[PDB]
This record gives sequence, structure tokens and C-alpha cells, in this order.
Amino acid sequence: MANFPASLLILNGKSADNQPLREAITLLRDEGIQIHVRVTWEKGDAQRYVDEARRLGVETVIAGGGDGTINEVSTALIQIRDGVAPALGLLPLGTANDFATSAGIPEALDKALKLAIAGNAMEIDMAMVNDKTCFINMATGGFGGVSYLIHGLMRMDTLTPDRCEIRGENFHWQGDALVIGIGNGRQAGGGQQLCPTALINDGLLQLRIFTGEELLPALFSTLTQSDDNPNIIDGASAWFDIHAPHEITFNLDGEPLSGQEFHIEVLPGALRCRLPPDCPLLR
Amino acid sequence: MANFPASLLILNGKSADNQPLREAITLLRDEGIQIHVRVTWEKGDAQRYVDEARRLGVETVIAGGGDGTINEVSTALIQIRDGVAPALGLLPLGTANDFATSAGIPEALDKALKLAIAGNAMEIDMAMVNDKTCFINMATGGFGTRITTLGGVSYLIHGLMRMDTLTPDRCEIRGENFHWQGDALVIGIGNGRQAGGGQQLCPTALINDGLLQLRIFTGEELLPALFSTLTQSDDNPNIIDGASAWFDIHAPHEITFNLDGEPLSGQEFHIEVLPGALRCRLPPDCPLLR
Ligand SMILES: [Ca+2]
Ligand SMILES: [Ca+2]
Ligand SMILES: [Ca+2]
Ligand SMILES: [Ca+2]
Ligand SMILES: [Ca+2]
Ligand SMILES: [Cl-]
Ligand code: NA
Repeated sequence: MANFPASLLILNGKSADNQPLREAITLLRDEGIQIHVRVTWEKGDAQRYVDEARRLGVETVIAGGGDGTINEVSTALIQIRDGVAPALGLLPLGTANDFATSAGIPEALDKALKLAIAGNAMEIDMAMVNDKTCFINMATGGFGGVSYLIHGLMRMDTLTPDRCEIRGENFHWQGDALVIGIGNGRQAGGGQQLCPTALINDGLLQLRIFTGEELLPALFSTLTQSDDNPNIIDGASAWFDIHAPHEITFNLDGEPLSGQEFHIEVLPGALRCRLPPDCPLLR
Repeated sequence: MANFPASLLILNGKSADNQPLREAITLLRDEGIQIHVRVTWEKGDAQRYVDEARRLGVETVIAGGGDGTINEVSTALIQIRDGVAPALGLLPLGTANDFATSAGIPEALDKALKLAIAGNAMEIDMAMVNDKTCFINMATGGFGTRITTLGGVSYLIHGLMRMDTLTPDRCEIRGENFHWQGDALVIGIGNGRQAGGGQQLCPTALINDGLLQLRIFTGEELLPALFSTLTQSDDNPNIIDGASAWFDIHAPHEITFNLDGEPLSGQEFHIEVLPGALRCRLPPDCPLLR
């Protein structure tokens, strides 16, 4: 049990009846291991249980669910408070598991629980948008069958390039953009690689601008072709300022955000997270 | 026919009084080497002497001048279908000599003259645009306003490109697997790598790959991007690179191009490489060779 600090588990209602997990937890609770369990029903709950988690003094808050749940927990975990925030643990259960997957967290439910409770925690970055919202994995923006891939990666339907200005460290670009990709992580919308170089502990944010009228084929392209594609502009910076005369809307790991101005900054080592010793996203 | 096949030097008038050159030629002519000399005065002469070089059965026609002179000779040489045309020889003369420079030919006349005569020949490319004008080195185009009625980036813009003020404008560009559209400031399409005295527009370019290199500069300024390293360039969002055997340029608002000096305006440009269209005597360690 010394190898298993206490832990509160925030579980998405969509898995509230997942028996195999119930059994795994029951076993662990048998060795004197403390594992609290809470289940969310809507947005806002995660925050509530992370707060109880702090009060309970647990060392780990495990997010059980998809990227949306990881984001809500992580967000609540970086909230400026009194005392040392618990570390973040990952238990992939949602349909959308991009971050968890990209980070290399075990498929085996029981094997992921061990990592989330016993694993060592590495400090990692986080992106903040307009000082109000956050995201740990990916932000994608655009203006306005294979449609499922377009709507699966974003709340968009039929994209159209519109004008927007973008600034960052040693970076200034302007023109018509179809899709703006800013990642802390590397993939989104179910396996689609967008910022293949991203590292979650470098203090940077990978930017990827897709120009032109087409997009899907670029997506199915190799890393060699995408590099020769004049309609793909890569960038990297701790921050980015986006200005779009016509309202652009981003998708922050599931949560929509619209507007004409976006300030995006990395919050270096904002939270600890139990990742495998050889995580692909780690410097 | 030997270590020094007979050659015919096409000396651009502006350098007819060069004493050192005359001194070199004379010494080689003493050693039994045969070097015919013809000096141009205006457009058309180069072609007239290339025809004469043919009748004299020389194995090399040496362009004694800048990129402009090299173009005139190459363009005439490229038109020879009857058997084997003479190889192109290079000299470091003329105001604008970016090609010879980038090719790494000797700065010393006596040395460069010997390479131009005895050096080995290699098949190289040439670009042709709109079925009328060719170029062996670089084609640059700028959007904005032409010069209306001396050095560095200022020379390239106001001098070579003969531009008053550069101002981004819309243009559409197509290539084998290339299709970009948007506001552009300056377009560089080269068979060679530099123009305007040193300015490296298409650093990767090779003269025997059967491809052309494209560099699109976007954004409001040109100077800063021109002083970037080979890396800052690959990371510059306003610099776009492309390679293709051909390129179609469409500029809604008449764009002005510059093919090794001679201008060619219009709103439509088709550029295509002519793979190994000519042989050119080059030094073994030539940076432009694949
Ligand atoms: Ca604190
Ligand atoms: Ca990062
Ligand atoms: Ca690219
Ligand atoms: Ca070439
Ligand atoms: Ca670039
Ligand atoms: Cl979820
Ligand atoms: Na030259």
C-alpha cells in the first residue's frame, strides 16, 4: 500500500456501469488500497470532485473517460489553490482516447490502473486560451460520407478558408487559412496526426496551418509529402495570437470557443501526470 | 579533338578591351591551341557567331560576358539539332555573373579560360517560358510597381528586377504536385541558385536534375528573409519552396518577370525545363551538379 498512495477516481457517467473496472477496483481495495470513486453526469462535476479530492488529501486524481474528461480534470487540477495539487492519472474509457493513446497508456484496464496509482508523475505542459479555458491535447480551428472525419476532428461541417493573422516567437503569418491546428499533444479526432513533433514538457506549442481549399488528402499524406505541401505551414512557440476579421471557432479537446481574437499560451509544467517511463510525448 | 578542342569565344562588346583576357588567349594560341574570337555589339550577334562556330567545327563556344551573354549563346546552342552542338564554355566577365559564380568557375581568367577549353562537359538543363525566351540561371518576378520615370538587396529589387516598390499581390502557381494560391511578394524560379549578385533564392537547385526550383516570398517585406540562414528559411512561414519540371504562373494583375536580365511581362507564364538540352564545361567539384 506504500506503493499505492490514496487516490480519487473521477469516472464519466458513460462508464458508471463498467463491471470489469468495478472488479479491478474491488481487488485493489482489498489490499488496503484507498480508491475513492465519483461519477460525473455533466460538465462542471469534475471540478466539484477534484475539490473533494483535495480535501481528502489524495495523491492522485484519475480521469476515467475520454479526452473531454481528462481535460476537465486537468483544468481543475491547475486551478490556483492552497497546498500541493494531486497528480493526474489516466484511465482511457471514452470513445475518444487520443491523448491517452498518444501518451502510450496501457490498453489493459487493470494495467492502466496500476500506472495511474503507482506510476511516477512527470511534470507536463498545458495550453491556455484567452486566459479562461484550457486544453491538454489539441486545439483546432476553422471558419463556419467522409464528412464524419471533418466533424469528428471538429464541430465543423464544410470548411472554407478565411483570412486571419497569426503571431508567435519568431513567427508572423497572414492569409487565408482553412484549418488552424495548435497542439500540446500530437493527435486529435481519433488518431489523426496533426502536430507529430509535439512534446508535452518542452514549454512549446506546435502550430500547423492548412491553407488551400482541400484538407482530407493532406491528412492521409506522409510526413515527407506534408513537408513538401506548400499548403502546410508549421510553427512552434510558447504563445500564439490569432486574429480573424471573421469569427473563427476553435475546438479545445471537445469544448467549442468562438471569436475574433485568441491568445494561446503554454503553462509550463502546470501539472504532474503519471506517464509510463518511456512516453512518446516526453522530451 | 584533343586536350584542347578548337573553341570560338563570343566576347560581349562591353569587355572587348580586356587586356588580361587578350594576354591569356595569346599564350594559349602560341601553344598551338586554336581560339576564334568574335565580339558582339547587339542582340542577334551571338546567334550569328554560334552559326559560324558550327561551320568552323569547333567543339566549344565560350560565352564571354554576364548571365545575359550566357543566355544568348545557350539559346542559340539549344536550337542546334543537326548532329552534336558545341559545348558551352564559361568566363567570369560581365556585370551580372551569378551563374558562373555559383557554378564555381575560376575567378582568374587564364584558369577559367583553360577550363572553358579543356574542361569536361556535362549535360545540363535550361528553362523555357512561353515558347519564346529561355534562361539558364534564374527567373525572378515581383508584384507591385515597375521603375517609373547600387549593391545588395537594393540592387536585386531596383536593379535586376527593375522594381520601384514591392507590394504583395494575388497569383496562382501550379507544378507537378504543387498548387498554391494567395498574395505573393516575389517569386523565384531557378535552374541556377542565385541572382542579383549573391542573393541565394533557390539554394537547393541543381542544373542537371531535370527540375526547376521555386521560392515564393510572402509577406510585406523581402529584405529580412533574404538574410536568413538555410534553416531560418525552412522555418520561415512566409517562404514557400517547391520543385517541378514545370510551373504555371497566373497573375490576375500583370506580373513582371526577369529572365537573366531580359524582362517579360504578362499575366500568364508557363515555364518548363529542357533536360540536358546543352553541354557545359564545368569543374569536377561543381556545386550545381547532382
Ligand atoms: Ca498551491
Ligand atoms: Ca508542449
Ligand atoms: Ca510544408
Ligand atoms: Ca535543373
Ligand atoms: Ca519555410
Ligand atoms: Cl469523455
Ligand atoms: Na555568369
